[PDB]
Amino acid sequence: IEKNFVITDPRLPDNPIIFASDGFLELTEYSREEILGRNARFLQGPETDQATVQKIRDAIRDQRETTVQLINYTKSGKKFWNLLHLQPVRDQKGELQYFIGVQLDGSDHV
Ligand SMILES: Cc1cc2nc3c(=O)[nH]c(=O)nc-3n(C[C@H](O)[C@H](O)[C@H](O)COP(=O)(O)O)c2cc1C
Repeated sequence: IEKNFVITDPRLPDNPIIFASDGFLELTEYSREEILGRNARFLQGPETDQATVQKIRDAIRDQRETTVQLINYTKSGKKFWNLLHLQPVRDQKGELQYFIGVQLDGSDHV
């Protein structure tokens, strides 16, 4: 059902994006080559609430699922409310392997 998402590898320095879906590319206006290997915080900007960023950081540290809403920015500077859902992905041994993040732009752009 989920069309905008990325997968990150927390076993690599700074938990970089290793896969971005076409929907994510379309939402954010970036090309794959522009975002593969980067941490997803490039979506954040001036009006992104630091309290919420902290909550994300905590859930990642604790390796648990969370959902937050925060201001993000497309490549051209456009703001949207991202309802962001994060899910840890463990391997067959129960060791953290990836995180999946699903982005939903809850902003009516009519
Ligand atoms: C899988 C995944 C997807 C993420 N997607 C977003 C996102 O869409 N927008 C956003 O602002 N942060 C996103 N983040 C959060 C940032 O990557 C980072 O974890 C957050 O800013 C907290 O860490 P920091 O204080 O080092 O910046 C995502 C994190 C993960 C693991």
